[PDB]
Amino acid sequence: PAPQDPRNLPIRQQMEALIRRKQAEITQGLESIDTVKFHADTWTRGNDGGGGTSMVIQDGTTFEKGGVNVSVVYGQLSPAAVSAMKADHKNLRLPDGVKFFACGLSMVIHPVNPHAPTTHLNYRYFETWNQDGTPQTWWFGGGADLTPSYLYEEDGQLFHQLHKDALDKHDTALYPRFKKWCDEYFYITHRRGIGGIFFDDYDERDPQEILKMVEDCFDAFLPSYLTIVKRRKDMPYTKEEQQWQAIRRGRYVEFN
Amino acid sequence: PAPQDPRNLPIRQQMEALIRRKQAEITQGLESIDTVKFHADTWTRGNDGGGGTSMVIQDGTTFEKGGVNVSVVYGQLSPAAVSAMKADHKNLRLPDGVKFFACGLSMVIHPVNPHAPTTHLNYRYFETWNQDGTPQTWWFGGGADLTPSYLYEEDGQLFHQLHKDALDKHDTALYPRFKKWCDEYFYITHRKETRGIGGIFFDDYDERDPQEILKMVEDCFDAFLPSYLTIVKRRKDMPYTKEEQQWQAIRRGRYVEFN
Repeated sequence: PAPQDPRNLPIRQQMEALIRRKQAEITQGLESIDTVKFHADTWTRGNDGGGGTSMVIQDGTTFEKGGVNVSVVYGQLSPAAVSAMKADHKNLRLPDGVKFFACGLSMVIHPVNPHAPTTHLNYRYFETWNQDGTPQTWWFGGGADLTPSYLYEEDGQLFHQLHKDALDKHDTALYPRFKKWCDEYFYITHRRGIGGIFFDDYDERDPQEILKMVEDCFDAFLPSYLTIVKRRKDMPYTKEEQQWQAIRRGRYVEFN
Repeated sequence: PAPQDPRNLPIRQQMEALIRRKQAEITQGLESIDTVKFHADTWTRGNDGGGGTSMVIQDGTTFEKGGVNVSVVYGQLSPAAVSAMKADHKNLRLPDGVKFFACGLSMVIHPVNPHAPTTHLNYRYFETWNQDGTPQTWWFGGGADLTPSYLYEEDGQLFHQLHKDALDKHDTALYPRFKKWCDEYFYITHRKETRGIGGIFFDDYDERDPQEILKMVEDCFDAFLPSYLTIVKRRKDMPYTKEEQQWQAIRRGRYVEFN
Protein backbone atom coordinates (compact mmCIF):
# COMPACT_ATOMS: atom_id res chain seq x y z
CA PRO A 1 0.00 0.00 0.00
CA ALA A 2 1.14 3.58 0.62
CA PRO A 3 0.38 4.98 4.09
CA GLN A 4 2.87 7.51 5.51
CA ASP A 5 4.42 6.94 8.96
CA PRO A 6 7.22 9.41 9.84
CA ARG A 7 6.97 12.37 12.25
CA ASN A 8 7.75 15.40 10.07
CA LEU A 9 4.41 16.00 8.34
CA PRO A 10 1.76 18.19 9.99
CA ILE A 11 -0.44 16.28 12.45
CA ARG A 12 -3.47 16.79 10.20
CA GLN A 13 -1.81 14.88 7.34
CA GLN A 14 -0.51 12.05 9.54
CA MET A 15 -3.93 11.60 11.12
CA GLU A 16 -5.76 11.43 7.79
CA ALA A 17 -3.27 8.87 6.54
CA LEU A 18 -3.69 6.88 9.75
CA ILE A 19 -7.48 6.68 9.59
CA ARG A 20 -7.57 5.84 5.89
CA ARG A 21 -5.13 3.00 6.54
CA LYS A 22 -7.13 1.69 9.50
CA GLN A 23 -10.40 1.86 7.59
CA ALA A 24 -8.90 -0.58 5.07
CA GLU A 25 -7.36 -2.77 7.78
CA ILE A 26 -10.57 -2.92 9.80
CA THR A 27 -12.89 -3.70 6.89
CA GLN A 28 -10.48 -6.41 5.74
CA GLY A 29 -10.30 -7.83 9.26
CA LEU A 30 -14.06 -7.93 9.71
CA GLU A 31 -14.46 -9.52 6.27
CA SER A 32 -12.06 -12.30 7.32
CA ILE A 33 -14.77 -13.72 9.58
CA ASP A 34 -17.81 -13.16 7.33
CA THR A 35 -18.91 -14.32 3.87
CA VAL A 36 -19.69 -10.92 2.35
CA LYS A 37 -17.62 -7.78 1.67
CA PHE A 38 -17.88 -4.08 2.44
CA HIS A 39 -18.93 -1.81 -0.42
CA ALA A 40 -18.80 1.94 -1.01
CA ASP A 41 -21.93 3.74 0.19
CA THR A 42 -23.18 5.41 -2.99
CA TRP A 43 -26.48 6.49 -1.45
CA THR A 44 -28.22 9.43 -3.14
CA ARG A 45 -28.17 12.51 -0.91
CA GLY A 46 -28.12 16.27 -1.46
CA ASN A 47 -25.17 17.09 0.77
CA ASP A 48 -23.60 13.77 1.80
CA GLY A 49 -20.82 15.74 3.47
CA GLY A 50 -17.47 14.30 4.52
CA GLY A 51 -14.29 14.09 2.49
CA GLY A 52 -13.29 10.45 2.64
CA THR A 53 -15.40 7.38 1.94
CA SER A 54 -18.15 5.36 3.60
CA MET A 55 -17.89 1.57 3.51
CA VAL A 56 -20.99 -0.49 4.29
CA ILE A 57 -21.54 -4.19 4.94
CA GLN A 58 -24.95 -5.81 4.93
CA ASP A 59 -26.75 -9.14 5.05
CA GLY A 60 -23.64 -11.12 5.87
CA THR A 61 -23.53 -14.43 7.75
CA THR A 62 -21.70 -12.79 10.65
CA PHE A 63 -22.52 -9.08 10.40
CA GLU A 64 -26.09 -8.05 9.62
CA LYS A 65 -25.30 -4.39 9.10
CA GLY A 66 -22.27 -2.20 9.60
CA GLY A 67 -20.36 0.79 8.37
CA VAL A 68 -16.90 2.33 8.56
CA ASN A 69 -16.50 5.95 7.49
CA VAL A 70 -13.62 8.36 7.05
CA SER A 71 -14.46 12.05 6.77
CA VAL A 72 -12.19 15.04 6.32
CA VAL A 73 -13.34 18.65 6.48
CA TYR A 74 -11.85 22.09 5.84
CA GLY A 75 -13.89 25.09 6.90
CA GLN A 76 -14.37 28.04 9.22
CA LEU A 77 -15.85 28.49 12.69
CA SER A 78 -17.93 31.62 13.16
CA PRO A 79 -17.83 33.43 16.53
CA ALA A 80 -21.20 31.81 17.26
CA ALA A 81 -19.97 28.29 16.53
CA VAL A 82 -16.97 28.81 18.79
CA SER A 83 -19.24 30.06 21.56
CA ALA A 84 -21.30 26.87 21.39
CA MET A 85 -18.18 24.67 21.58
CA LYS A 86 -16.23 26.64 24.21
CA ALA A 87 -17.48 24.83 27.33
CA ASP A 88 -16.28 21.43 26.05
CA HIS A 89 -12.87 22.62 24.88
CA LYS A 90 -10.56 24.14 27.50
CA ASN A 91 -8.36 25.95 24.98
CA LEU A 92 -10.82 27.00 22.30
CA ARG A 93 -10.68 30.80 22.26
CA LEU A 94 -12.56 33.00 19.78
CA PRO A 95 -9.54 35.24 19.05
CA ASP A 96 -13.95 37.25 12.53
CA GLY A 97 -14.15 33.55 11.72
CA VAL A 98 -11.27 31.12 12.17
CA LYS A 99 -10.27 28.37 9.74
CA PHE A 100 -10.18 24.77 10.88
CA PHE A 101 -9.47 21.23 9.78
CA ALA A 102 -10.93 18.05 11.19
CA CYS A 103 -10.99 14.40 10.25
CA GLY A 104 -12.06 11.16 11.78
CA LEU A 105 -13.09 7.57 11.38
CA SER A 106 -16.40 6.35 12.78
CA MET A 107 -17.89 2.91 12.70
CA VAL A 108 -20.70 0.75 14.02
CA ILE A 109 -21.06 -3.00 13.50
CA HIS A 110 -24.13 -5.11 14.31
CA PRO A 111 -23.66 -8.89 14.41
CA VAL A 112 -26.36 -11.26 13.17
CA ASN A 113 -26.05 -13.49 16.23
CA PRO A 114 -27.46 -12.00 19.47
CA HIS A 115 -24.64 -13.68 21.41
CA ALA A 116 -22.15 -11.42 19.62
CA PRO A 117 -22.09 -7.71 20.58
CA THR A 118 -22.61 -4.50 18.62
CA THR A 119 -19.56 -2.23 18.65
CA HIS A 120 -18.96 1.48 18.07
CA LEU A 121 -15.57 3.03 17.41
CA ASN A 122 -14.50 6.59 16.64
CA TYR A 123 -11.14 8.39 16.54
CA ARG A 124 -10.88 11.99 15.41
CA TYR A 125 -8.73 15.11 15.32
CA PHE A 126 -9.64 18.80 15.21
CA GLU A 127 -7.54 21.96 14.84
CA THR A 128 -8.22 25.65 14.28
CA TRP A 129 -5.63 27.50 12.21
CA ASN A 130 -3.29 30.40 12.93
CA GLN A 131 -2.98 33.07 10.24
CA ASP A 132 -0.08 31.08 8.78
CA GLY A 133 -2.06 27.85 8.65
CA THR A 134 -0.31 26.13 11.55
CA PRO A 135 -2.38 24.56 14.38
CA GLN A 136 -3.72 27.02 16.95
CA THR A 137 -6.16 25.06 19.10
CA TRP A 138 -6.28 21.30 18.56
CA TRP A 139 -7.44 18.09 20.25
CA PHE A 140 -8.12 14.41 19.69
CA GLY A 141 -11.24 12.51 20.66
CA GLY A 142 -12.69 9.06 20.38
CA GLY A 143 -12.68 5.58 21.86
CA ALA A 144 -14.57 2.33 21.40
CA ASP A 145 -17.18 0.29 23.15
CA LEU A 146 -19.43 -2.73 23.04
CA THR A 147 -23.21 -2.85 23.44
CA PRO A 148 -24.23 -6.44 24.16
CA SER A 149 -27.57 -8.12 23.56
CA TYR A 150 -26.60 -11.19 25.58
CA LEU A 151 -23.89 -10.14 28.04
CA TYR A 152 -20.65 -12.12 28.44
CA GLU A 153 -18.32 -10.78 31.15
CA GLU A 154 -15.24 -12.45 29.66
CA ASP A 155 -15.84 -10.55 26.42
CA GLY A 156 -16.09 -7.21 28.20
CA GLN A 157 -12.95 -8.09 30.14
CA LEU A 158 -10.95 -8.87 27.00
CA PHE A 159 -12.11 -5.72 25.23
CA HIS A 160 -11.12 -3.57 28.20
CA GLN A 161 -7.82 -5.40 28.72
CA LEU A 162 -6.54 -4.79 25.19
CA HIS A 163 -7.55 -1.12 25.25
CA LYS A 164 -5.90 -0.80 28.66
CA ASP A 165 -2.74 -2.37 27.21
CA ALA A 166 -2.85 0.16 24.36
CA LEU A 167 -3.12 3.14 26.70
CA ASP A 168 -0.55 1.71 29.13
CA LYS A 169 2.09 1.98 26.40
CA HIS A 170 1.91 5.73 26.95
CA ASP A 171 0.73 6.46 30.49
CA THR A 172 -0.81 3.98 32.93
CA ALA A 173 -2.94 6.83 34.28
CA LEU A 174 -4.90 7.04 31.02
CA TYR A 175 -7.01 3.87 31.07
CA PRO A 176 -8.54 4.33 34.55
CA ARG A 177 -9.62 7.82 33.48
CA PHE A 178 -10.74 7.00 29.93
CA LYS A 179 -12.73 3.93 30.97
CA LYS A 180 -16.44 4.60 30.49
CA TRP A 181 -17.73 4.96 34.05
CA CYS A 182 -21.28 6.31 34.01
CA ASP A 183 -23.34 3.20 33.30
CA GLU A 184 -21.32 1.22 35.81
CA TYR A 185 -21.90 3.96 38.37
CA PHE A 186 -25.67 3.87 37.89
CA TYR A 187 -25.53 0.06 38.07
CA ILE A 188 -23.90 0.21 41.50
CA THR A 189 -25.84 3.12 43.00
CA HIS A 190 -29.04 1.31 42.02
CA ARG A 191 -30.04 -2.13 43.27
CA ARG A 192 -25.62 -4.09 33.02
CA GLY A 193 -23.24 -3.36 30.17
CA ILE A 194 -19.69 -3.57 28.84
CA GLY A 195 -18.75 -0.02 27.92
CA GLY A 196 -15.19 0.66 26.80
CA ILE A 197 -13.10 3.84 26.62
CA PHE A 198 -13.80 7.44 25.69
CA PHE A 199 -11.86 10.67 25.65
CA ASP A 200 -12.38 14.11 24.12
CA ASP A 201 -10.71 17.54 24.04
CA TYR A 202 -7.55 15.53 24.61
CA ASP A 203 -4.59 17.88 24.05
CA GLU A 204 -2.54 17.02 27.15
CA ARG A 205 0.58 15.62 25.45
CA ASP A 206 2.71 16.17 22.36
CA PRO A 207 0.32 15.63 19.42
CA GLN A 208 2.84 13.30 17.78
CA GLU A 209 2.58 11.09 20.84
CA ILE A 210 -1.21 11.25 20.91
CA LEU A 211 -1.15 10.21 17.25
CA LYS A 212 0.66 7.05 18.31
CA MET A 213 -1.74 6.60 21.20
CA VAL A 214 -4.61 6.69 18.73
CA GLU A 215 -2.82 4.19 16.50
CA ASP A 216 -2.33 1.87 19.48
CA CYS A 217 -6.01 2.26 20.39
CA PHE A 218 -7.01 1.38 16.83
CA ASP A 219 -4.84 -1.72 17.14
CA ALA A 220 -6.73 -2.96 20.20
CA PHE A 221 -9.93 -3.27 18.15
CA LEU A 222 -9.49 -6.22 15.78
CA PRO A 223 -7.68 -8.41 18.32
CA SER A 224 -10.51 -7.92 20.79
CA TYR A 225 -13.57 -7.75 18.53
CA LEU A 226 -12.61 -10.52 16.10
CA THR A 227 -11.72 -12.76 19.03
CA ILE A 228 -15.05 -12.00 20.72
CA VAL A 229 -17.17 -12.43 17.59
CA LYS A 230 -15.41 -15.69 16.69
CA ARG A 231 -16.46 -17.24 20.00
CA ARG A 232 -20.07 -16.03 19.85
CA LYS A 233 -21.13 -15.95 16.18
CA ASP A 234 -21.83 -19.67 15.95
CA MET A 235 -23.61 -20.07 19.27
CA PRO A 236 -27.15 -21.45 18.99
CA TYR A 237 -30.11 -19.08 19.23
CA THR A 238 -33.75 -19.07 18.19
CA LYS A 239 -35.54 -16.60 15.95
CA GLU A 240 -37.57 -15.56 19.01
CA GLU A 241 -34.51 -14.58 21.03
CA GLN A 242 -33.13 -12.56 18.12
CA GLN A 243 -36.45 -10.76 17.71
CA TRP A 244 -36.70 -9.88 21.40
CA GLN A 245 -33.12 -8.59 21.52
CA ALA A 246 -33.97 -6.40 18.52
CA ILE A 247 -36.98 -4.94 20.36
CA ARG A 248 -34.90 -4.40 23.49
CA ARG A 249 -32.24 -2.42 21.65
CA GLY A 250 -34.28 -1.00 18.78
CA ARG A 251 -31.81 -2.33 16.22
CA TYR A 252 -34.22 -1.95 13.29
CA VAL A 253 -34.20 1.86 13.56
CA GLU A 254 -30.45 1.96 14.25
CA PHE A 255 -29.63 0.79 10.73
CA ASN A 256 -32.51 2.31 8.75
CA PRO B 1 -58.92 6.42 13.88
CA ALA B 2 -59.24 3.00 15.53
CA PRO B 3 -57.09 2.53 18.65
CA GLN B 4 -58.42 1.01 21.89
CA ASP B 5 -58.12 2.29 25.47
CA PRO B 6 -60.29 0.49 28.06
CA ARG B 7 -58.64 -1.49 30.87
CA ASN B 8 -60.52 -4.67 29.96
CA LEU B 9 -58.42 -6.28 27.23
CA PRO B 10 -55.19 -8.16 27.98
CA ILE B 11 -52.17 -5.96 28.60
CA ARG B 12 -50.48 -7.34 25.50
CA GLN B 13 -53.28 -6.10 23.24
CA GLN B 14 -53.53 -2.72 24.96
CA MET B 15 -49.78 -2.18 24.68
CA GLU B 16 -49.67 -3.14 21.01
CA ALA B 17 -52.53 -0.74 20.34
CA LEU B 18 -50.77 2.02 22.26
CA ILE B 19 -47.46 1.80 20.41
CA ARG B 20 -49.14 1.57 17.02
CA ARG B 21 -51.18 4.68 17.85
CA LYS B 22 -48.10 6.54 19.06
CA GLN B 23 -46.09 5.53 16.00
CA ALA B 24 -48.69 7.31 13.88
CA GLU B 25 -48.96 10.28 16.25
CA ILE B 26 -45.20 10.71 16.39
CA THR B 27 -44.53 10.46 12.67
CA GLN B 28 -47.34 12.94 11.99
CA GLY B 29 -45.97 15.24 14.69
CA LEU B 30 -42.46 15.22 13.27
CA GLU B 31 -43.79 15.71 9.74
CA SER B 32 -45.62 18.82 10.96
CA ILE B 33 -42.31 20.66 11.17
CA ASP B 34 -40.66 19.19 8.07
CA THR B 35 -41.46 19.16 4.34
CA VAL B 36 -41.12 15.43 3.69
CA LYS B 37 -43.10 12.42 4.89
CA PHE B 38 -42.16 9.12 6.51
CA HIS B 39 -42.35 6.09 4.21
CA ALA B 40 -42.29 2.32 4.76
CA ASP B 41 -38.94 0.54 5.14
CA THR B 42 -39.23 -1.98 2.29
CA TRP B 43 -35.72 -3.44 2.22
CA THR B 44 -34.90 -7.01 1.14
CA ARG B 45 -32.55 -8.13 3.92
CA GLY B 46 -31.97 -11.36 5.83
CA ASN B 47 -34.83 -11.08 8.31
CA ASP B 48 -37.35 -8.25 8.68
CA GLY B 49 -38.54 -9.41 12.08
CA GLY B 50 -41.25 -7.56 13.98
CA GLY B 51 -45.00 -7.71 13.51
CA GLY B 52 -45.64 -4.08 12.69
CA THR B 53 -44.04 -1.51 10.40
CA SER B 54 -40.84 0.50 10.07
CA MET B 55 -41.42 4.11 9.01
CA VAL B 56 -38.38 6.01 7.75
CA ILE B 57 -37.77 9.67 6.97
CA GLN B 58 -34.83 10.91 4.92
CA ASP B 59 -33.41 14.02 3.28
CA GLY B 60 -36.00 16.29 4.87
CA THR B 61 -35.53 20.02 5.40
CA THR B 62 -35.68 19.39 9.14
CA PHE B 63 -34.82 15.72 9.62
CA GLU B 64 -31.88 14.20 7.74
CA LYS B 65 -32.45 10.56 8.70
CA GLY B 66 -34.88 8.89 11.07
CA GLY B 67 -37.00 5.89 11.81
CA VAL B 68 -39.90 4.77 13.97
CA ASN B 69 -40.50 1.06 14.30
CA VAL B 70 -43.08 -1.17 15.92
CA SER B 71 -42.28 -4.86 16.32
CA VAL B 72 -44.32 -7.68 17.81
CA VAL B 73 -43.21 -11.24 18.50
CA TYR B 74 -44.79 -14.49 19.64
CA GLY B 75 -43.00 -17.72 20.35
CA GLN B 76 -41.72 -20.19 22.87
CA LEU B 77 -38.65 -19.61 25.03
CA SER B 78 -36.77 -22.90 25.33
CA PRO B 79 -35.39 -23.79 28.78
CA ALA B 80 -31.95 -22.67 27.58
CA ALA B 81 -33.39 -19.43 26.20
CA VAL B 82 -35.07 -18.60 29.50
CA SER B 83 -31.83 -19.39 31.34
CA ALA B 84 -29.87 -16.87 29.27
CA MET B 85 -32.15 -14.00 30.35
CA LYS B 86 -32.73 -14.58 34.08
CA ALA B 87 -29.58 -12.52 34.76
CA ASP B 88 -31.47 -9.20 34.81
CA HIS B 89 -35.12 -10.08 35.36
CA LYS B 90 -36.06 -10.46 39.03
CA ASN B 91 -39.12 -12.64 38.37
CA LEU B 92 -38.11 -14.61 35.27
CA ARG B 93 -37.91 -18.27 36.33
CA LEU B 94 -36.90 -21.55 34.65
CA PRO B 95 -40.36 -23.12 34.19
CA ASP B 96 -40.42 -27.82 27.56
CA GLY B 97 -40.42 -24.13 26.70
CA VAL B 98 -42.78 -21.40 27.86
CA LYS B 99 -44.76 -19.30 25.40
CA PHE B 100 -44.09 -15.58 25.36
CA PHE B 101 -45.16 -12.33 23.74
CA ALA B 102 -43.23 -9.08 23.38
CA CYS B 103 -43.67 -5.83 21.51
CA GLY B 104 -42.14 -2.39 21.44
CA LEU B 105 -41.62 0.84 19.60
CA SER B 106 -38.12 2.11 18.90
CA MET B 107 -37.01 5.26 17.15
CA VAL B 108 -34.06 7.48 16.39
CA ILE B 109 -34.23 10.90 14.76
CA HIS B 110 -31.31 12.90 13.35
CA PRO B 111 -32.04 16.54 12.52
CA VAL B 112 -30.29 18.32 9.64
CA ASN B 113 -29.33 21.33 11.75
CA PRO B 114 -26.49 20.67 14.23
CA HIS B 115 -28.18 23.09 16.64
CA ALA B 116 -31.02 20.55 16.98
CA PRO B 117 -30.39 17.28 18.89
CA THR B 118 -30.60 13.62 17.96
CA THR B 119 -33.11 11.62 19.99
CA HIS B 120 -33.66 7.95 20.84
CA LEU B 121 -36.88 6.55 22.26
CA ASN B 122 -37.99 3.02 23.09
CA TYR B 123 -40.92 1.59 25.06
CA ARG B 124 -41.52 -2.13 25.25
CA TYR B 125 -43.36 -4.95 27.00
CA PHE B 126 -42.52 -8.63 27.57
CA GLU B 127 -44.54 -11.48 29.07
CA THR B 128 -44.33 -15.25 29.37
CA TRP B 129 -47.61 -17.18 29.37
CA ASN B 130 -49.42 -19.43 31.85
CA GLN B 131 -51.15 -22.55 30.55
CA ASP B 132 -54.40 -20.63 30.10
CA GLY B 133 -52.61 -17.95 28.10
CA THR B 134 -52.51 -15.28 30.82
CA PRO B 135 -49.32 -13.42 31.85
CA GLN B 136 -46.94 -15.34 34.13
CA THR B 137 -43.78 -13.22 34.23
CA TRP B 138 -43.98 -9.76 32.66
CA TRP B 139 -42.26 -6.37 32.62
CA PHE B 140 -42.01 -3.06 30.80
CA GLY B 141 -38.87 -1.31 29.65
CA GLY B 142 -38.20 2.03 28.09
CA GLY B 143 -36.59 5.40 27.92
CA ALA B 144 -35.96 8.46 25.85
CA ASP B 145 -32.95 10.68 25.58
CA LEU B 146 -31.24 13.37 23.57
CA THR B 147 -27.74 13.28 22.12
CA PRO B 148 -26.70 16.81 21.24
CA SER B 149 -24.30 18.01 18.60
CA TYR B 150 -24.27 21.67 19.66
CA LEU B 151 -25.37 21.67 23.32
CA TYR B 152 -28.19 23.81 24.68
CA GLU B 153 -28.72 23.27 28.39
CA GLU B 154 -32.20 24.83 28.19
CA ASP B 155 -33.26 22.13 25.75
CA GLY B 156 -32.04 19.34 28.01
CA GLN B 157 -33.89 20.94 30.90
CA LEU B 158 -37.19 21.03 28.99
CA PHE B 159 -36.84 17.44 27.82
CA HIS B 160 -36.18 16.27 31.38
CA GLN B 161 -38.89 18.50 32.85
CA LEU B 162 -41.67 17.10 30.67
CA HIS B 163 -40.64 13.50 31.31
CA LYS B 164 -40.45 14.27 35.02
CA ASP B 165 -43.99 15.70 34.80
CA ALA B 166 -45.20 12.50 33.13
CA LEU B 167 -43.70 10.25 35.81
CA ASP B 168 -44.85 12.54 38.62
CA LYS B 169 -48.46 11.79 37.65
CA HIS B 170 -47.85 8.30 39.03
CA ASP B 171 -45.16 8.57 41.69
CA THR B 172 -42.78 11.46 42.33
CA ALA B 173 -40.24 8.82 43.37
CA LEU B 174 -39.91 7.49 39.82
CA TYR B 175 -38.15 10.31 37.97
CA PRO B 176 -35.19 10.70 40.39
CA ARG B 177 -34.75 6.97 39.92
CA PHE B 178 -35.19 6.69 36.14
CA LYS B 179 -33.22 9.85 35.38
CA LYS B 180 -29.84 9.23 33.76
CA TRP B 181 -27.68 12.35 33.34
CA CYS B 182 -24.00 11.55 33.85
CA ASP B 183 -23.10 15.24 34.03
CA GLU B 184 -24.71 15.34 37.50
CA TYR B 185 -21.93 13.15 38.86
CA PHE B 186 -18.88 14.73 37.25
CA TYR B 187 -18.32 16.56 40.56
CA ILE B 188 -17.51 13.46 42.62
CA THR B 189 -14.17 12.98 40.88
CA HIS B 190 -13.66 16.49 39.46
CA ARG B 191 -14.29 14.90 36.08
CA LYS B 192 -13.74 17.25 33.14
CA GLU B 193 -15.65 15.68 30.27
CA THR B 194 -17.87 16.60 27.34
CA ARG B 195 -21.33 17.75 28.40
CA GLY B 196 -24.45 15.76 27.61
CA ILE B 197 -28.22 15.73 28.14
CA GLY B 198 -29.16 12.14 28.94
CA GLY B 199 -32.79 11.30 29.64
CA ILE B 200 -34.89 8.67 31.43
CA PHE B 201 -34.51 4.88 31.39
CA PHE B 202 -36.13 1.91 33.09
CA ASP B 203 -36.18 -1.84 32.49
CA ASP B 204 -37.56 -5.07 33.97
CA TYR B 205 -40.16 -2.76 35.49
CA ASP B 206 -43.01 -4.76 37.05
CA GLU B 207 -43.36 -2.88 40.35
CA ARG B 208 -46.95 -1.66 39.99
CA ASP B 209 -50.20 -2.92 38.45
CA PRO B 210 -49.55 -3.43 34.70
CA GLN B 211 -52.60 -1.32 33.88
CA GLU B 212 -51.01 1.58 35.74
CA ILE B 213 -47.62 1.04 34.10
CA LEU B 214 -49.34 1.00 30.70
CA LYS B 215 -50.69 4.45 31.57
CA MET B 216 -47.24 5.48 32.77
CA VAL B 217 -45.86 4.47 29.37
CA GLU B 218 -48.58 6.43 27.58
CA ASP B 219 -47.77 9.49 29.70
CA CYS B 220 -44.06 9.10 28.92
CA PHE B 221 -44.88 8.86 25.20
CA ASP B 222 -46.81 12.12 25.52
CA ALA B 223 -43.77 13.89 26.93
CA PHE B 224 -41.93 13.35 23.65
CA LEU B 225 -43.58 15.59 21.03
CA PRO B 226 -44.20 18.55 23.35
CA SER B 227 -40.54 18.58 24.30
CA TYR B 228 -38.86 17.46 21.06
CA LEU B 229 -40.95 19.51 18.62
CA THR B 230 -40.49 22.54 20.86
CA ILE B 231 -36.73 22.01 20.94
CA VAL B 232 -36.34 21.37 17.20
CA LYS B 233 -38.48 24.37 16.29
CA ARG B 234 -36.25 26.73 18.31
CA ARG B 235 -33.05 25.34 16.73
CA LYS B 236 -33.79 24.13 13.19
CA ASP B 237 -33.52 27.56 11.60
CA MET B 238 -30.36 28.70 13.33
CA PRO B 239 -27.53 29.53 10.90
CA TYR B 240 -24.76 26.99 10.35
CA THR B 241 -22.25 26.14 7.64
CA LYS B 242 -21.91 22.85 5.79
CA GLU B 243 -18.52 22.39 7.47
CA GLU B 244 -19.97 22.81 10.98
CA GLN B 245 -22.48 20.10 10.16
CA GLN B 246 -19.68 17.88 8.86
CA TRP B 247 -17.63 18.26 12.05
CA GLN B 248 -20.62 17.41 14.22
CA ALA B 249 -21.09 14.34 12.04
CA ILE B 250 -17.46 13.40 12.63
CA ARG B 251 -17.70 13.63 16.41
CA ARG B 252 -21.01 11.76 16.51
CA GLY B 253 -20.35 9.31 13.67
CA ARG B 254 -23.57 10.25 11.88
CA TYR B 255 -23.06 8.66 8.45
CA VAL B 256 -22.56 5.18 9.92
CA GLU B 257 -25.38 5.71 12.42
CA PHE B 258 -27.59 6.15 9.37
CA ASN B 259 -26.32 2.91 7.84
